Amino acid sequence: LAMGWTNMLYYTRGFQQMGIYAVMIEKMILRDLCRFMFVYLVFLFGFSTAVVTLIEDGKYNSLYSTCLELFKFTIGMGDLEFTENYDFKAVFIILLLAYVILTYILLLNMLIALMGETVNKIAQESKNIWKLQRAI
Amino acid sequence: YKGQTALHIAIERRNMTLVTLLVENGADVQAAANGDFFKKTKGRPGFYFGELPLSLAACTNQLAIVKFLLQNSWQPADISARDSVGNTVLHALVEVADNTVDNTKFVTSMYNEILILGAKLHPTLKLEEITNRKGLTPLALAASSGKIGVLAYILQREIHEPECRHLSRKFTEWAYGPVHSSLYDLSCIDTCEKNSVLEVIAYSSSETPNRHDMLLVEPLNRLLQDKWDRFVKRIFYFNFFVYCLYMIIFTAAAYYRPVEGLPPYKLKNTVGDYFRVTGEILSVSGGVYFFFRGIQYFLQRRPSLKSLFVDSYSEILFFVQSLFMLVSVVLYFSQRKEYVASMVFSLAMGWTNMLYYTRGFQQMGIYAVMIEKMILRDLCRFMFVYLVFLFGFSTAVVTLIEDGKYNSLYSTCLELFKFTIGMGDLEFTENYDFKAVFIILLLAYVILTYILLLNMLIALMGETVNKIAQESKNIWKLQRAITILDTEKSFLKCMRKAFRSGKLLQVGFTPDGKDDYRWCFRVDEVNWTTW
Amino acid sequence: YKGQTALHIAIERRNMTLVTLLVENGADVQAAANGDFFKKTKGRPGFYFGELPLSLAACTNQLAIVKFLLQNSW
Repeated sequence: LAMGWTNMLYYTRGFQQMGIYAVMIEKMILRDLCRFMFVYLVFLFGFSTAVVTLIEDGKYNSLYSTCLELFKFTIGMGDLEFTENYDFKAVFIILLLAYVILTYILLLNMLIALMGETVNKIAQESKNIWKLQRAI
Repeated sequence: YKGQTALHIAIERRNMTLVTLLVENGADVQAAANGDFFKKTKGRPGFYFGELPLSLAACTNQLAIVKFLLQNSWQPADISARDSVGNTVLHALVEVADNTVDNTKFVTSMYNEILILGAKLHPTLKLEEITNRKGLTPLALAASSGKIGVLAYILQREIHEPECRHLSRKFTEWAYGPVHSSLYDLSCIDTCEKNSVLEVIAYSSSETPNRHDMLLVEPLNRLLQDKWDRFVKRIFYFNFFVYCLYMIIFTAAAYYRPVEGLPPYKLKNTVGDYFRVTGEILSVSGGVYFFFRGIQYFLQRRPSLKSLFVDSYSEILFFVQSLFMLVSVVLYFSQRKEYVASMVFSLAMGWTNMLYYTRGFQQMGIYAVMIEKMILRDLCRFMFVYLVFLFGFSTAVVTLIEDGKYNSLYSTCLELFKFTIGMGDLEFTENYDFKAVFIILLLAYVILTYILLLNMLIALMGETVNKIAQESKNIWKLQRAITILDTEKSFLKCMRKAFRSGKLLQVGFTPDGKDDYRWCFRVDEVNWTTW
Repeated sequence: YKGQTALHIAIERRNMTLVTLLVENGADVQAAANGDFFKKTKGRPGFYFGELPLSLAACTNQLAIVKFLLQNSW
């Protein structure tokens, strides 16, 4: 059901503006989202493993839970205090702050800038791709 | 000034009559002006030219005067002369160039003319292997000094001159119509065992004006790509896989660390415990390996203690990971719990060091270079300003708060920081008086940091992206070149195998009856225009 | 290479005299150079032109030579 609903974009061809917009979306998902996802996933897995290792025992003593909790930061929902079951609170807070600075502050903003450049660069190519799609 | 002799002044004055009038009656022509005004240094800015009358005439672009050499009523003007630093005329020419347009143009033209005349007068002499006190050939000096224009000139030299064309460096083999194949000499570029253009450029200090743009010259780029595709691609992929496997084992070992207290911990006779301990051993061994590798790099390269913390971030990061691992082991055997903290620090650093291998894939390598530049410039500036703002307003707020949980600098600073990540509260406490002041302070802080500075950070990064495309690509190319050079010097699987290029007899005959082989390198080219 | 005939070389050399000297006395003009150097593929980069003397002259942009077609002693 979800795949079918999201496949409604296919028909956006046949309307020049929305067709070009859909082509923009393709190109973005192909290049920028891919690169950012690779780097960000490496970062997230690394820091998540470190954090779970630090945690002594409790609800968040599993890789899945800690990974989800670290990911919650990316969507503006981080906690910075989601657990206390550990020692050496300084290390925990240092790790969380480093992860925040590296991913949220830097990489997301970089994603916005790279997309902006991409938009600035692929106007004519997007229009031509839309024309080819309509021809097909 | 110490050698402003009559002929010196005449040449500096650029007159064709006084020079000749001195030439007659045998004016001395081997005087060296070692005056402090004639040396190289910023103090009392003078004009270094080579210290010899021939060199001076050359630096002044006096071709007309030149060709006075090897005449009568005259004294020797050996092209193989040497000053107090051993520089020849060619060395002076490379020194004077400043990578401008006209300067390049003239300097290359002269350099040529002197080459041809020297070949004519003494065909049995070999200029370009002459070396100075530093032992650097003029090509080597240019490579190590930042003069891109001359590098491009020499490396693409052509002299279609019937009797002494052998000095040329670029050759054309066959033209079966519109497509023809050319040869580029490799001698003293990839393998010299004393000084090679590639090794010099790669390991050149950070102060070189054009270290990045040097590799864009034709021959160098083709050679690096060729070596890559030949063997470095596979060697690098193998190294990447090994590092990934080591990281996986380290993570697995750390994850299952026992929780009993006061290490070291007794080894129960079990399969799982056995796997944990062997994984530990593997991880510690990898840490030792990286530590020794970093030590070897530090001793072999011998950084000048300034570029040490300014270049080679990757070496520093790997060495720091090794240090954390080793300290973790030391504590683990010292009966302390902090080995866990050291272990997690090392684990996170190692995982985030996986970006290093993103070189070897053009797109991701350029992306990593973008990330570097951003962290270096934009993140730094924003962090400084934002930290000043945050500390100021945090101190003000904590002062305002009367007493309670948030009556400490750390807690209030954390609470104010929570705003930056879209988690602010605006009501996290009420223990105070004068709520208007509190809300005013919080609103001012929000407006100044969240609304303004973050958005400004996005805009500045956008500008940076728009500005550093080509530089990022060039930096990635340099990184890959350094990787190729290390790998080749590593003897990991080479052992002088994995050869470099093909050999040919290109001249047919040198000026002497003997022939020669010049270790050439082929690159086919096709052109329609210019039949 | 398999068909580097005299006229082939002359055309590749782009001279108006050798071509005519071969044209007289009826030089053959339907030779196909199926040499591996004259085929299409990356290995041993050569120059594919069509494999025929007319095609070769065309790929070389020799209009002057062209229009030699449909003449005598030919």
